[PDB]
Amino acid sequence: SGIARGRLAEERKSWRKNHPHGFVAKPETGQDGTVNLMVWHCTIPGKAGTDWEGGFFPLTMHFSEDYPSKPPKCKFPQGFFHPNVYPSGTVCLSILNEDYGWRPAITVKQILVGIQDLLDTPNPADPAQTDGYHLFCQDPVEYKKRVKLQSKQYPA
Repeated sequence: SGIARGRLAEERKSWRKNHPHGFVAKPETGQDGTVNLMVWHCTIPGKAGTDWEGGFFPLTMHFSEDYPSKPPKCKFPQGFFHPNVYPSGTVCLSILNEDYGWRPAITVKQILVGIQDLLDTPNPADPAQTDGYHLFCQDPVEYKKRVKLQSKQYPA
């Protein structure tokens, strides 16, 4: 099946054996029922005691046949509000940078946990959207309002 699909089957097996509470990660189900190992639909829970609490944020992971030598692309929905998320939804996380961050042994769980931390602890060196980044830097009161509001968009 090739290297990528072999690794993704290992990632699936490990995830199903042991993953953090409240997270979801699985290969997408295609229209006819066939599972596609190359695109995973994941859910990252907000941490209790942060403005992300109570939210369950949908994150899609997109793998190529170049994986795991090259990183996946991770996306929240278009319009998602966060300093490090592009208007398209793409997440800017330093381990997803092929040249300046990625290591091929990093697991799906390790990626999802890194993104979870990124929610309440953004990386100020990676501005990716004007809305989220401008509020975050120098307007903490409005930023907080916006994050709390967005968590209500992602229940359950």
